[PDB]
Amino acid sequence: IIIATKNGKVRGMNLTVFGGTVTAFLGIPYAQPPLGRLRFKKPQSLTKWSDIWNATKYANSCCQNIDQSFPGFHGSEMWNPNTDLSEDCLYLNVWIPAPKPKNATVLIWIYGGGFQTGTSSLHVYDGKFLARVERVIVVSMNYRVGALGFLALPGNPEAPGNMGLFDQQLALQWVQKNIAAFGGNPKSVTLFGESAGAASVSLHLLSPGSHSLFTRAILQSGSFNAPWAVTSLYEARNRTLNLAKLTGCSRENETEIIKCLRNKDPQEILLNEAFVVPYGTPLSVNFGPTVDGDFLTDMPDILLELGQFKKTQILVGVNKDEGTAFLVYGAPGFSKDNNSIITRKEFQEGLKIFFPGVSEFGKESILFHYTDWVDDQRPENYREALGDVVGDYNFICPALEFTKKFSEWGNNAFFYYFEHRSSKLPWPEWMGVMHGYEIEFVFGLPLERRDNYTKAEEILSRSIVKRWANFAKYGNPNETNNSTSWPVFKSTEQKYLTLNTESTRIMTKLRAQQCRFWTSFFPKV
Amino acid sequence: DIIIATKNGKVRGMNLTVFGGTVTAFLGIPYAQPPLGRLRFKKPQSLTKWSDIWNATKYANSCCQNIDQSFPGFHGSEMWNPNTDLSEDCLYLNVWIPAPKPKNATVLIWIYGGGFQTGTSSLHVYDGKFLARVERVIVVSMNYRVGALGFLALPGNPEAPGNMGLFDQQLALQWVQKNIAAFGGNPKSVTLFGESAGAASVSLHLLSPGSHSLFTRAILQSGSFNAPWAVTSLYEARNRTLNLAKLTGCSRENETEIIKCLRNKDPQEILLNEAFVVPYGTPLSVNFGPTVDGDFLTDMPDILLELGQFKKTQILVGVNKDEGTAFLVYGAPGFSKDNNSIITRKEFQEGLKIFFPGVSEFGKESILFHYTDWVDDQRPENYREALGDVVGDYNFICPALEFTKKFSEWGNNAFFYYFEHRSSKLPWPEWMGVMHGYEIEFVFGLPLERRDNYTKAEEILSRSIVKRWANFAKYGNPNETQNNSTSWPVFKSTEQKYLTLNTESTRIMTKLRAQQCRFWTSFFPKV
Ligand SMILES: *[C@@H]1O[C@H](CO[C@@H]2O[C@@H](C)[C@@H](O)[C@@H](O)[C@@H]2O)[C@@H](O[C@@H]2O[C@H](CO)[C@@H](O)[C@H](O)[C@H]2NC(C)=O)[C@H](O)[C@H]1NC(C)=O
Ligand SMILES: *[C@@H]1O[C@H](CO[C@H]2O[C@@H](C)[C@@H](O)[C@@H](O)[C@@H]2O)[C@@H](O[C@@H]2O[C@H](CO)[C@@H](O)[C@H](O)[C@H]2NC(C)=O)[C@H](O)[C@H]1NC(C)=O
Ligand SMILES: *[C@H]1O[C@H](COC2O[C@@H](C)[C@@H](O)[C@@H](O)[C@@H]2O)[C@@H](O[C@@H]2O[C@H](CO)[C@@H](O)[C@H](O)[C@H]2NC(C)=O)[C@H](O)[C@H]1NC(C)=O
Ligand SMILES: CN(C[C@@H]1CCCN(Cc2ccccc2)C1)S(=O)(=O)c1ccc2ccccc2c1
Ligand SMILES: CN(C[C@@H]1CCCN(Cc2ccccc2)C1)S(=O)(=O)c1ccc2ccccc2c1
Ligand SMILES: *[C@@H]1O[C@H](CO)[C@@H](O[C@@H]2O[C@H](CO)[C@@H](O)[C@H](O)[C@H]2NC(C)=O)[C@H](O)[C@H]1NC(C)=O
Ligand SMILES: *[C@@H]1O[C@H](CO)[C@@H](O[C@@H]2O[C@H](CO)[C@@H](O)[C@H](O)[C@H]2NC(C)=O)[C@H](O)[C@H]1NC(C)=O
Ligand SMILES: *[C@@H]1O[C@H](CO)[C@@H](O[C@H]2O[C@H](CO)[C@@H](O)[C@H](O)[C@H]2NC(C)=O)[C@H](O)[C@H]1NC(C)=O
Ligand SMILES: *[C@@H]1O[C@H](CO[C@@H]2O[C@@H](C)[C@@H](O)[C@@H](O)[C@@H]2O)[C@@H](O)[C@H](O)[C@H]1NC(C)=O
Ligand SMILES: *C1O[C@H](CO)[C@@H](O)[C@H](O)[C@H]1NC(C)=O
Ligand SMILES: *[C@@H]1O[C@H](CO)[C@@H](O)[C@H](O)[C@H]1NC(C)=O
Ligand SMILES: *[C@@H]1O[C@H](CO)[C@@H](O)[C@H](O)[C@H]1NC(C)=O
Ligand SMILES: *[C@@H]1O[C@H](CO)[C@@H](O)[C@H](O)[C@H]1NC(C)=O
Ligand SMILES: *[C@@H]1O[C@H](CO)[C@@H](O)[C@H](O)[C@H]1NC(C)=O
Ligand SMILES: *[C@@H]1O[C@H](CO)[C@@H](O)[C@H](O)[C@H]1NC(C)=O
Ligand SMILES: *[C@@H]1O[C@H](CO)[C@@H](O)[C@H](O)[C@H]1NC(C)=O
Ligand SMILES: *[C@H]1O[C@H](CO)[C@@H](O)[C@H](O)[C@H]1NC(C)=O
Repeated sequence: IIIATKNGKVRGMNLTVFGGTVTAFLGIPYAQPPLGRLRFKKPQSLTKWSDIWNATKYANSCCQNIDQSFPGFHGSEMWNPNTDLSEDCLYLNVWIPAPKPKNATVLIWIYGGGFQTGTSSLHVYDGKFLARVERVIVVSMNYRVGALGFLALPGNPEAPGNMGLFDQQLALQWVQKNIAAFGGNPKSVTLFGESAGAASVSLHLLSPGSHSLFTRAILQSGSFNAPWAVTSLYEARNRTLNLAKLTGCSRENETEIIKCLRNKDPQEILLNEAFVVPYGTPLSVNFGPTVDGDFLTDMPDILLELGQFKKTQILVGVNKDEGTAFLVYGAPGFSKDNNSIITRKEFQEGLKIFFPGVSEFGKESILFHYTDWVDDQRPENYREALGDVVGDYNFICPALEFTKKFSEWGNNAFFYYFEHRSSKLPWPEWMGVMHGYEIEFVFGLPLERRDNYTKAEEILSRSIVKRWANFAKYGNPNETNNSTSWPVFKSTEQKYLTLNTESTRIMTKLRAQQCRFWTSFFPKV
Repeated sequence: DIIIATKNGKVRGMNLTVFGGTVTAFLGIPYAQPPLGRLRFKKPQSLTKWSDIWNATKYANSCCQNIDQSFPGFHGSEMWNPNTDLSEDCLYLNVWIPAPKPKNATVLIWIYGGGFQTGTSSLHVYDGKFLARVERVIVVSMNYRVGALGFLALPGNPEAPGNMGLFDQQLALQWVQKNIAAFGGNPKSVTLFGESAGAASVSLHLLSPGSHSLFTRAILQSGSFNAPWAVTSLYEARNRTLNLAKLTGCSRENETEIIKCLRNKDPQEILLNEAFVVPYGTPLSVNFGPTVDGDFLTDMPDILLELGQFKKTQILVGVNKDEGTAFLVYGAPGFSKDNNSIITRKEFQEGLKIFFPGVSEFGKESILFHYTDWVDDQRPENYREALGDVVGDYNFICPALEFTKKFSEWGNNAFFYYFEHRSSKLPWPEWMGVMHGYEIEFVFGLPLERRDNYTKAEEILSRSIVKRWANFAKYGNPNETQNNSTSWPVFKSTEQKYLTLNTESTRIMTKLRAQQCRFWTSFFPKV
């Protein structure tokens, strides 16, 4: 079937999903290909095509380095791109219930990947189950990553920074001018994302240019106040100049540096992004969002303190073991192929890798705060402490803090704590409930019963799916009789809802004792 | 009928059956006027036009060269000898195209080695049909003049200017530019690859401005221009020209009468005297090779490299594990191919005299000292392997590593490999190991042919190297697949990472033989 968009018509596909049908448009272009003289610039709006575009296959994924630490391993390769890499990559995808709705709420997914990786066409981001089961329209877009998306020379329209954020913004504009032709409501659109996708979503809360382009926001395992999320203009200029040296592109002038960089083979940009930082860590974001004076008119924390942001409802959460995924990408003694029992010395060496610039006194204080063992017998105490150090500092504690400050402006906020470990998880049991492994429950993958999930995992996925869709439609993540009511998160009581197969409780002040260190003592070492 | 219209006339080819498919082969296409008579020792003259159909259906003549007859009937030495007739009329190229015809194929151009004194593009180990068949690339190779007929030099004299063999290669590259679209090839996707003096040739095309528009990317197997054997100083070349004139009764008062005299000599009278132009030579002597001619090379190549004056593109470089052992059975005391060549410390010292004729007694002692820190004192094999490694490190491995460092410092992606697999069909004894030149049959896919008695592990290894080489040419990155494959990382002068190639495990490693090479880069030049 065909739909006419404001720049031409596109042809879709019929998908048979759970005894019904979902109509899919995969690979709609939404911007001019950022090639040649457009490399490093903001995305240019598309002009009309006379033929009919066939949105029938997923499009090219944006240029990016590939995780090849574990050749053959599903737990790492499931995140790698599954279409061809190319600078020609500004495409989005649209999934629509059948029969065609007339004012369906739209959910727009922004993937993560540390701003360096990612693509909207991963299996775990398949929006067909969401459209089928809750009658929402699901949209996802490819946006530029690494230096091709976030190389910054502040002030210069040739390489201004945040280009990948503007990609996302141009996709949200596309939805405003086209989703009605598909049966969707441009006045009921909810952004959701994970990790850098979540951080991206929260930056759309701040940027005035994005204010009118969506309604509500969902932030899975990420926010802009996380330590990895924003590069200083200082650091970004140091890194741009380092990439210039590593590629042979050091000039005396900004515009000649980018003229030279625009002539490099993409793989000569890609394969040098790793060296622009002298002391990276497994959480390094070589090229990420900056204070560009355009997307971010100021520095996000001031915008958040002063209350200069879109006022709306938010849904925010974290997983139980955010930290463990990064331990096997650098920390000594850790492996996916053994139980990774480490000593206090190895723990001290892992703190070095994750906190390279921290004084010996500060690293001792991290150690001390995380070693008040409730059972000082357990060999795996140190292995768990290091994962909790990384997870609390990089994900959990910033998410709580963001929700506190955002709520204190008269906004309904809801917070969740995801504790279910997937029965299919390819990684070892010690990594627990990992970063990224709630996504397949949010997208409804366990509802497919020919897939080796458990029954409880189907029941859990179905409620998360329902609650997310309800928050999109109504602004409150409610479910149907025998269902826990989700209370608002408020600064004083700090109530959050737990998610797991056993019992979903309501709790207060998540990990408050851990996070007191990262907010109130660590900033002073 | 199989007919392509080239800018000099029409050519007719032949169909080949490879792995249940077809490869169109044009063998023996001329690319230059035959360098006969008054054209002896001059740069190649561009071709005119013929009206017939040229039949490009057999390999052409090999250029004149002495043959290696050290081991009559020995496949090991004789597989390198020319397999077509010898003649001064030898400037022909071959083209292998995948069937069905491609529309914009990437082109790989092979430049053979052979000490700049031997070699031919028609050898069985250089057969491009497998690569065309399996990776859908066009494969071109050319014959270029070797020995004094290719590299005799009186610098600045157009009658014998130097580097003619290199201009031959260049003229063939110009042919690919002008003509290869007609065959289905993309002139804008051209990768040069070559081995030994073919690899030193490839690296010189990166330095030579006249070559810069004739290719895209470069692959260097077991050689580069900074190797000690690869380039003669301008006046050492001019001196050898006059010794050859003297050895043939062509000494004259002016250079052009010398050349006029040499031009009337029989090719064999010239070949017969090429060995004698060097006072003392090693098994790695290049009597007549590249020199600084003021045309193809406008300075000593080490200067141009250091100053960043070379083509900025991606390179793939590597070496074999036992580069040196081949040269020990060609002059060193105690070494035979027919016994296990256990030698003594005194035989080792005589070995060094053979390969380092002009080095002081202290210099030869320091080389010995650096290479005798045994892990096990006996190990009867210690001194035998030390000598092979001395020869291998100084002539191939350490210069390839140094060229890759320096080249990569100017901002392009480089990729280094260490080839460690001994061919199961290698006719040479086991003590010689992974020899010089014995990765070539794996680069061209000869193990993919199952009727040929390779192991199946060698088919998987050759299949992988073929894929990485072709992907490098197409994409500038020698990747195999995205999943289930060791990533080949860029070679950077800090970490200096390389990929090992063998049947057991391809590993990412660092600082290949740095403890050895530090001697040759930082102590031996002070000796
Ligand atoms: C190149 O070869 C042809 C002969 O080719 C044969 O015929 C071709 C048409 C084709 O079928 C090939 O596969 C065959 O091998 C030479 O031929 C001239 O014309 C006819 C062709 O059959 C032949 O009977 C004549 O005798 C040939 N002319 C002469 C003067 O002998 C052609 O000359 C060859 N080209 C060169 C440069 O030698
Ligand atoms: C995945 O591919 C491997 C190939 O092994 C490798 O290739 C190397 C060059 C390097 O890239 C390395 O990282 C990569 O793993 C297949 O391998 C092997 O399987 C054969 C049988 O088919 C055995 O004979 C080998 O011993 C075995 N080698 C190993 C495991 O190292 C493997 O079958 C394939 N698996 C899947 C699921 O695709
Ligand atoms: C250039 O090379 C000369 C080499 O001369 C030789 O005579 C040739 C015919 C040839 O057979 C070769 O084997 C001979 O070495 C250098 O001249 C040298 O000095 C003497 C002069 O005839 C000669 O007897 C020596 O044998 C030779 N030197 C050595 C070490 O063998 C000449 O010095 C070189 N340099 C220049 C600038 O000409
Ligand atoms: C280069 N990075 C590679 C990462 C290393 C660890 C994560 N894996 C993915 C992964 C594996 C297993 C389970 C879940 C996820 C790959 S990254 O570009 O992907 C990256 C960088 C910094 C980030 C900082 C904050 C959050 C995410 C980041 C991701
Ligand atoms: C006069 N040379 C004859 C050689 C001597 C040793 C090599 N064999 C060939 C051979 C045998 C076995 C395995 C591989 C190769 C014959 S040469 O002109 O061919 C020559 C000269 C100098 C070179 C310097 C660098 C590399 C190769 C050289 C070849
Ligand atoms: C900015 O970039 C420069 C360029 O690399 C970095 O410089 C190095 O700093 C380390 C100390 O960590 C020294 O060991 C090196 O010798 C320095 N190299 C050069 C060329 O100066 C610098 O650290 C970077 N700074 C920041 C804050 O990013
Ligand atoms: C090997 O890696 C290269 C990346 O360097 C891949 O290249 C892309 O390849 C596709 C062809 O399938 C092209 O359409 C894209 O335009 C290429 N883009 C870039 C930036 O190179 C290549 O596909 C990989 N091949 C394999 C077999 O994995
Ligand atoms: C074969 O591929 C080349 C690119 O490698 C095509 O050339 C295009 O890109 C060139 C970049 O070097 C530019 O010059 C042009 O944009 C374009 N060239 C043209 C239109 O002639 C080339 O056309 C391809 N030929 C085919 C597909 O037949
Ligand atoms: C679900 O499981 C099916 C059967 O297989 C497996 O479990 C173990 C024993 C291994 O053999 C493993 O390879 C299999 O997963 C699979 O055929 C099917 O593909 C699986 N589907 C998913 C989505 O995992
Ligand atoms: C939740 O959805 C909307 C928004 O509050 C409301 O109309 C509906 O009755 C609610 N249902 C439940 C079960 O809370
Ligand atoms: C699936 O296919 C057709 C193709 O035109 C599409 O129009 C429709 O949504 C589906 N067909 C039905 C429902 O009969
Ligand atoms: C568009 O899609 C239709 C679907 O069958 C296909 O037949 C047609 O060839 C396609 N054409 C273009 C230009 O995409
Ligand atoms: C929903 O869609 C209808 C479609 O006509 C529109 O009139 C209405 O304003 C939209 N807004 C809301 C809040 O439902
Ligand atoms: C930057 O340098 C180049 C070098 O010639 C020059 O042409 C250009 O005008 C310069 N631009 C500015 C803004 O200085
Ligand atoms: C786990 O594996 C890593 C890497 O193989 C190793 O360094 C570490 O010591 C191992 N630990 C245990 C407890 O086996
Ligand atoms: C050449 O190959 C083509 C394609 O396979 C084939 O149709 C034709 O018969 C062949 N011509 C010959 C062998 O003369
Ligand atoms: C083998 O090589 C030659 C044989 O001609 C000889 O000089 C050498 O001593 C022999 N070595 C042995 C038999 O170990």
